[PDB]
Amino acid sequence: GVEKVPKYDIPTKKVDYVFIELDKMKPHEQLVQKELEAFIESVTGSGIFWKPMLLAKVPGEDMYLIVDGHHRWAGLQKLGAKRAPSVILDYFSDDVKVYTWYPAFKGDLNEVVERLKKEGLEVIEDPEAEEKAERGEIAFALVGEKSFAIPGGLEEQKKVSKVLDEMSVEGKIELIYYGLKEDAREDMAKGEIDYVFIRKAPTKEEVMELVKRGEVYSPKTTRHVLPFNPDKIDVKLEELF
Ligand SMILES: Nc1ncnc2c1ncn2[C@@H]1O[C@H](COP(=O)(O)O)[C@@H](O)[C@H]1O
Repeated sequence: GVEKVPKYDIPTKKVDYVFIELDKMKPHEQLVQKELEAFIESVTGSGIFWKPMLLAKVPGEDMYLIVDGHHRWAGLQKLGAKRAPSVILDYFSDDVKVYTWYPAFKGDLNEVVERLKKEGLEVIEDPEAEEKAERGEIAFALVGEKSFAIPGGLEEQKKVSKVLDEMSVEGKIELIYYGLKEDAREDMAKGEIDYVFIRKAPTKEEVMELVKRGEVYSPKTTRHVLPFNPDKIDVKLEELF
């Protein structure tokens, strides 16, 4: 899937990194196999690791939440590496926000209404669907020409994501992940998109809770807006083993 986000000015800041052991880092999303493979291919190609992990200390545990860096972490593990350069964030600062992504596609709601129904889901026509989704009462609202409620919670969200990640890689839909619901609705009006999937965004406390339960969200659940991007770093891959 293709990210499609606004032009946020987020400043680069020169924040030093520290090496943290990979087995002390906890993911909060399922991995995308394509992203993992691409990182492995890139890092082995140059032998430079230039983009630190962004981490948050798990309260009460000798562990860190991966805020940004799931595929770097997993890819380094698969290569046999032991650590990664990391920037530790003040995650519960008001300066850090968490939003979600809005999976939107161009296509027909037929190979998708039925192919979600094959994974085991319901799709009830409901004018209040988006309203219910945003209060966190259903798994997804599905909005385009009509409005549909997809009942459930996390297990159901993972099924909706699953279908789409497969069909994207398969190439029967064009899957864009919108940073903003309203941008999807613009591109929808223009005809470039047909439907959008709307769930309530997780809170920071929920992300931390999920991690402490040893659980993960589906891909593209969190969209963290951070007060800075760390400047690039000069770490050799050989330093990570
Ligand atoms: N040589 C490299 N060192 C560090 N990060 C990289 C390298 N090549 C690609 N990346 C990043 O690896 C990330 C893999 O996804 P994630 O770790 O989930 O953000 C992407 O954000 C890429 O920008």
